[PDB]
Amino acid sequence: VRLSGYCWRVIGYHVVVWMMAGIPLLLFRWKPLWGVRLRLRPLAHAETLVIEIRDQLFTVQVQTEAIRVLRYYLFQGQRYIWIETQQAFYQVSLLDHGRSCDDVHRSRHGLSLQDQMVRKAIYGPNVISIPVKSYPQLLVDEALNPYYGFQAFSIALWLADHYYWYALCIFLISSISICLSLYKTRKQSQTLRDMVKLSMRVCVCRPGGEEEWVDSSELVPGDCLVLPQEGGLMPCDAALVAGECMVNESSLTGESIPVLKTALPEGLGPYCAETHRRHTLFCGTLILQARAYVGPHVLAVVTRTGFCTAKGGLVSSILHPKHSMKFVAALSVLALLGTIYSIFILYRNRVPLNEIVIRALDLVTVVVPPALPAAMTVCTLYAQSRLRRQGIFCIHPLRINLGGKLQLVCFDKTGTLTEDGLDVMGVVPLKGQAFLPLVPEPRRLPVGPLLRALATCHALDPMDLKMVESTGWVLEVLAVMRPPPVPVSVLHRFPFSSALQRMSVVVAWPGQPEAYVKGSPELVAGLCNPETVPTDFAQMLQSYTAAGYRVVALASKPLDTVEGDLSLLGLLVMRNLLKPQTTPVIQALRRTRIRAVMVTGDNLQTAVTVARGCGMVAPQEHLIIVHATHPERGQPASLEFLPMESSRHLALSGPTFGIIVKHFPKLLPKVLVQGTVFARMAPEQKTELVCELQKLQYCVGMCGDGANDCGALKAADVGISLSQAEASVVSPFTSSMASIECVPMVIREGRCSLDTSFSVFKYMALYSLTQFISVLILYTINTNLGDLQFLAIDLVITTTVAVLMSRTGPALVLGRVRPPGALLSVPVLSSLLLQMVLVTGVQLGGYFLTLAQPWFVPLNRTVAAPDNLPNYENTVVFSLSSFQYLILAAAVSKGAPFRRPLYTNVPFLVALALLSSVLVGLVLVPGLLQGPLALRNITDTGFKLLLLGLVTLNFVGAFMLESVLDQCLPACLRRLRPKRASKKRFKQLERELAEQPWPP
Ligand SMILES: CCCCCCCC(=O)OC[C@H](COP(=O)(O)O[C@@H]1[C@H](O)[C@H](OP(=O)(O)O)[C@H](O)[C@H](OP(=O)(O)O)[C@H]1O)OC(=O)CCCCCCC
Ligand SMILES: CC(C)CCC[C@@H](C)[C@H]1CC[C@H]2[C@@H]3CC=C4C[C@@H](OC(=O)CCC(=O)O)CC[C@]4(C)[C@H]3CC[C@]12C
Ligand SMILES: CC(C)CCC[C@@H](C)[C@H]1CC[C@H]2[C@@H]3CC=C4C[C@@H](OC(=O)CCC(=O)O)CC[C@]4(C)[C@H]3CC[C@]12C
Ligand SMILES: CC(C)CCC[C@@H](C)[C@H]1CC[C@H]2[C@@H]3CC=C4C[C@@H](OC(=O)CCC(=O)O)CC[C@]4(C)[C@H]3CC[C@]12C
Ligand SMILES: CCCCCCCCCCCCO[C@@H]1O[C@H](CO)[C@@H](O[C@H]2O[C@H](CO)[C@@H](O)[C@H](O)[C@H]2O)[C@H](O)[C@H]1O
Ligand SMILES: CC(C)CCC[C@@H](C)[C@H]1CC[C@H]2[C@@H]3CC=C4C[C@@H](O)CC[C@]4(C)[C@H]3CC[C@]12C
Ligand SMILES: CC(C)CCC[C@@H](C)[C@H]1CC[C@H]2[C@@H]3CC=C4C[C@@H](O)CC[C@]4(C)[C@H]3CC[C@]12C
Ligand SMILES: CC(C)CCC[C@@H](C)[C@H]1CC[C@H]2[C@@H]3CC=C4C[C@@H](O)CC[C@]4(C)[C@H]3CC[C@]12C
Ligand SMILES: CC(C)CCC[C@@H](C)[C@H]1CC[C@H]2[C@@H]3CC=C4C[C@@H](O)CC[C@]4(C)[C@H]3CC[C@]12C
Ligand SMILES: *[C@@H]1O[C@H](CO)[C@@H](O)[C@H](O)[C@H]1NC(C)=O
Ligand SMILES: CCCCCCCCCCCCCC
Ligand SMILES: [NH3+]CCC[NH2+]CCCC[NH2+]CCC[NH3+]
Ligand SMILES: CCCCCCCCCCCC
Ligand SMILES: CCCCCCCCCC
Ligand SMILES: CCCCCCCCCC
Ligand SMILES: CCCCCCCCCC
Ligand SMILES: CCCCCCCCCC
Ligand SMILES: CCCCCCCCCC
Ligand SMILES: CCCCCCCCCC
Ligand SMILES: CCCCCCCCCC
Ligand SMILES: CCCCCCCCCC
Ligand code: BEF
Ligand SMILES: [Mg+2]
Repeated sequence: VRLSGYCWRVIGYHVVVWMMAGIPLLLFRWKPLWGVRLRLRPLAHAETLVIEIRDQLFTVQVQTEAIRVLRYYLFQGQRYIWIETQQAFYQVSLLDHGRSCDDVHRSRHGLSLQDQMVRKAIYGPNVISIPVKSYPQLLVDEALNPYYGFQAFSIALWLADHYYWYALCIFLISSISICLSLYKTRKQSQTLRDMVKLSMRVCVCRPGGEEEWVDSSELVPGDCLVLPQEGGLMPCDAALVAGECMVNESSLTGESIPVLKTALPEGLGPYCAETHRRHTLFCGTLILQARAYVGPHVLAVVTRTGFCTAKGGLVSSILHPKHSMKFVAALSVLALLGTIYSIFILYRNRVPLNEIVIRALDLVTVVVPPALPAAMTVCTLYAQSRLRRQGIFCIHPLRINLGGKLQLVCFDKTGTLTEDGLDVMGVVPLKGQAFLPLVPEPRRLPVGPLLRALATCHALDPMDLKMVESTGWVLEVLAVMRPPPVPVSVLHRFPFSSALQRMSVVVAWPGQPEAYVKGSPELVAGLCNPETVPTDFAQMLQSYTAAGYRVVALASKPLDTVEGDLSLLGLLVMRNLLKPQTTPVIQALRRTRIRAVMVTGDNLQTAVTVARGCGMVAPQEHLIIVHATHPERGQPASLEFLPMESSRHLALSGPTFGIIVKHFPKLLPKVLVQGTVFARMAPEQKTELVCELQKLQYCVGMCGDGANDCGALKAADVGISLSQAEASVVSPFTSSMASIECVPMVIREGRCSLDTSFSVFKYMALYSLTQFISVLILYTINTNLGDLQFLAIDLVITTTVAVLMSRTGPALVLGRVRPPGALLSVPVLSSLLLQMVLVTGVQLGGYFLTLAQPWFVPLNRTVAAPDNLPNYENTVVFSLSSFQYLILAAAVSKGAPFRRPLYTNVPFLVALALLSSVLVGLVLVPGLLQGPLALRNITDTGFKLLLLGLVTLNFVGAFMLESVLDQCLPACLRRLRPKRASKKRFKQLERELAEQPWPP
């Protein structure tokens, strides 16, 4: 957390940095401080560049501006300013901490223009600027990968060794990949910048009157907005100081229900907005309307701006957040050994120094394939095209591999698991003091008062629209309804009073005038006569509200004068229905041991009811709600466990999650291990939960749809967006169709990308290593393959097999078993080692067998490697190795259970057959392609048949070796060291809870 400030030397550093030619790696290595120490020229008060460790290192420039002196710097989107009173930097977001509500009210009048200028210079513009970088900036930042440097070095060596064609191919691949990467990264950054941009004309009063109009960018905390009478997005965070408003906070909570925000209660005591959330207007939330009732207009004082806002925090978290495939020790040591052996034998076989250097360096490129990442990404490109053919669109194909090893999925409730809106579940008529049975659809009912009220009473508001749609009375005196009977026209109406949640309408028909009142249950029931209102109004209503539903009371009277003498006609119940495809998908995931979690901004009751309905909680499984009371400061916070109607499941609330994180760090892992519902979660709390679960060694994905769950999608390993706007920006994946079915197929696709990649990896390793071995053999006798032979091994065979072995698709089903995750696993290493023992055996045996012939004559070693050809050793070794490459490519690839069977991809098998056909033609057919490829045309037929038999033996041996390894290695692994006790943190916690269940 500590920091320091570093006050000619740049010229020396630039020369030294450029002269070293490798110090950039050392600077980019563990020790970068020296690189900054020399350049920065190492007080806090007097500095021009600051460095801070987060205990980690980060460097920032101490920006400055003139107002009468200011020194400030940005970090993670948060501004800090230097203060001379304490001679130190302070975060601007805490400049006015714990303002009293009366102090806020004292700013009822706006902010003076001079004070506006100085305060803008302090806080800065109200915009959230995304620092989009230029193309060279992106190149130096996100394309400094050392593999690209190695590829460039290998290319340069190959042009220095006359191997032009493959070097050109690798250069084209790397350049195109780099260009596409930079382009898409820039496009993503630009789109994010567009998404967060906001522009409005906002009114601000002044103490000199004449309330001016300014841009959203000019607002600073302390002036007050005159909220528009109609509505619109909120430019920043603010506190209502005069009037009431109805807001649509779907951006924070994910629900579109109107929310009432009243004025701030004037008085002493600090204003925090954690407890005054009901009196604060947040940035981005849409204002449905603003009614003053006092004074000329609604006034709301600004409190936060820019990154300080909730949207600011979310975007800041978004901006500021296999792996074992890059093992280093074995390859480095092997390359070193092979190199020193090459120099030893080469100096034993006298050849020029430059040739020795070129050969020894080229052996390194033989060892490490420069085409490996392209081979890795071919299958991900296949998977991306496959997904895009069925809706899901991806931006980072290499991310698809993470889908294979996914084991935990979080789901938003509204819009994702349930419809993005409420729907009529049914109406509950009551004749006397007893409710009649719930009616599924209100259309089939008599023409009594209840149906008339169901058809007429409305403000015509998605809710009334759904009501009118369900009742079916088509519109055609403020209206005339047609029953699909009698025509009921609306004779008079009244506005829906925001304070008293009533809406009354008086109607009449050709057949007395009658009033119908729609409102909240308890208040309207209180308006009604207790004679008709039943005894059990509290329980018939708690049965629905506790079950996540929202009830509305209908009252009536045959005609304040209107909503007086009333009798209840029924109750209309609304419900957020599960989408038709969520239960099958959820149960499909559950039967494969992929844990599903709900992370909602809704209340807990709706969350738990939906969780039970969709199958996340089986009917026989327990469920417990953990509640954490806030610390009173006399006694600490303490947890209380509440069971419900009755694998254990825990339903955690929103504030209680933060309480457990802050005051119970030790028990948080236990709760996270077996927690399934997280309700009333803030947009940052979703990201926090995702981060903690990832800290528990999980591979978490999320399928959010709304704006609130955008940071979580960015933080998740595999994020999926069901909305084509406001959330596709951050999500790696986006599905045009909006339901949970996108989740499983992606997982299936991911497994292919995680499985095929493994096979591809193995082949590449083998391709390199066997080639290395062959080179060594020839290097042992002052000979080399040949340029055309090298191209015919590197260009055609590798590219053909690598691309054609990636065509295979998934197996149409989700098994309970994940594919292997770590490339350095025992099975991978054992398979590679055994295959190479076989390959080395065949090559050395062939070499030692071809020497015992009457017709063999050794090459003369007085001549260089390429001028020794055509040559017996070269042709024999090339003939064996060329078949070996195809054998390895065929044996390495797999089929079920993660991919389709290996015999489906007819193109791959046909390619193998054709390549083997041309190779056997080269071995047998004399002098047809042996001009280009310097082969010596073995004349003895028996030896050629023996070579064919030997390579056939290698073929069958390799396939049988792979089969027996796959079908008998798990048994050996289990029988050795049976105390497995898997090292993953969540598995360890699961076992610990299994022995001793934490909730007693
Ligand atoms: C020289 C370098 C060699 C590297 C060796 C590789 C490392 C090594 O040993 O794996 C541990 C193995 C098993 O390791 P291995 O099976 O290869 O992989 C492990 C488990 O499979 C674990 O399984 P779960 O219970 O399902 O988690 C989990 O999946 C992790 O793999 P993941 O990437 O798929 O998540 C690993 O923790 O444990 C023994 O089976 C005893 C025999 C070990 C013999 C040790 C001799 C060295
Ligand atoms: C693996 C090895 C061979 C690395 C090869 C890297 C190349 C792919 C780099 C080297 C120089 C780069 C170019 C350097 C400069 C520009 C100028 C740039 O145009 C501008 O000058 C404006 C850029 C801006 O304002 O952001 C467009 C990209 C381009 C062609 C770059 C594209 C990518 C190039 C060709
Ligand atoms: C000459 C050297 C440098 C080798 C270059 C090999 C390329 C010619 C390969 C590499 C990536 C391949 C592509 C990888 C993925 C696909 C997706 C694939 O899409 C599907 O067939 C599935 C979608 C569907 O059918 O639903 C079509 C072929 C294509 C474009 C491949 C065509 C051939 C490409 C361009
Ligand atoms: C000097 C001599 C060695 C000439 C070598 C010419 C190469 C540039 C040719 C030979 C074989 C060709 C490959 C043969 C087959 C394919 C399969 C082809 O497959 C697909 O297009 C996708 C198939 C699918 O998606 O189902 C992609 C190009 C590729 C790798 C070809 C790219 C160009 C290659 C490497
Ligand atoms: C041996 C056979 C050789 C096969 C040759 C033919 C295949 C050539 C494919 C080259 C890869 C092109 O594909 C491009 O690769 C780069 C990195 O590799 C990916 O880049 C990836 O990482 C970068 C960051 O490093 C991310 O910003 C980007 O989102 C992500 O996808 C591009 O998203 C992918 O589109
Ligand atoms: C044994 C002797 C003769 C070999 C000497 C060759 C050296 C210089 C080669 C081998 C591998 C090469 C490096 C591989 C990785 C990196 C990191 C990259 O970000 C910059 C280039 C750089 C630094 C390469 C260039 C130089 C390099 C270090
Ligand atoms: C001169 C000496 C080093 C012999 C030559 C061996 C070189 C080529 C070896 C030694 C260590 C190796 C590097 C070790 C680490 C990584 C990280 C990985 O994510 C990309 C490949 C990369 C960058 C390797 C490429 C090959 C490498 C540079
Ligand atoms: C002719 C010799 C030098 C070989 C050059 C091959 C060229 C044509 C190769 C090199 C890299 C290749 C591209 C690499 C990746 C992609 C992205 C994929 O989503 C569609 C195909 C596409 C766009 C490829 C088209 C063909 C391509 C441009
Ligand atoms: C061209 C001449 C030499 C024939 C060579 C064909 C070889 C390379 C290929 C073509 C068809 C392939 C087989 C196709 C079907 C199956 C069943 C399945 O479990 C995968 C392996 C297996 C058993 C394959 C093994 C390798 C195979 C035999
Ligand atoms: C190998 O070297 C020479 C030329 O370098 C070549 O002509 C001849 O075949 C071989 N030398 C002998 C003595 O056979
Ligand atoms: C199976 C791979 C066969 C490779 C064929 C090589 C053909 C080279 C063309 C001829 C170039 C040299 C003629 C002077
Ligand atoms: N797989 C990368 C190895 C490439 N080896 C190519 C060696 C080319 C030899 N050229 C010798 C030039 C003789 N005039
Ligand atoms: C683009 C792939 C290379 C094809 C052209 C080169 C053919 C080999 C020429 C060998 C000359 C000795
Ligand atoms: C951290 C990535 C770079 C590691 C390179 C290892 C040293 C190579 C020889 C200098
Ligand atoms: C010839 C190099 C360009 C190949 C096409 C690049 C990507 C096209 C995306 C539609
Ligand atoms: C320099 C060749 C550029 C090819 C990629 C341009 C983008 C294609 C549309 C995504
Ligand atoms: C070299 C031309 C042949 C490439 C294969 C064509 C596609 C067949 C599988 C659909
Ligand atoms: C040359 C390798 C490709 C051959 C493909 C044959 C067509 C298969 C689809 C029926
Ligand atoms: C001794 C004559 C050669 C014997 C060859 C036996 C192997 C035939 C399988 C191709
Ligand atoms: C896939 C390796 C194929 C080896 C073929 C063996 C020769 C058979 C024809 C005599
Ligand atoms: C289940 C299919 C098993 C395939 C193994 C490979 C057989 C090779 C015969 C030579
Ligand atoms: F719409 Be979710 F419940 F945040
Ligand atoms: Mg939602």
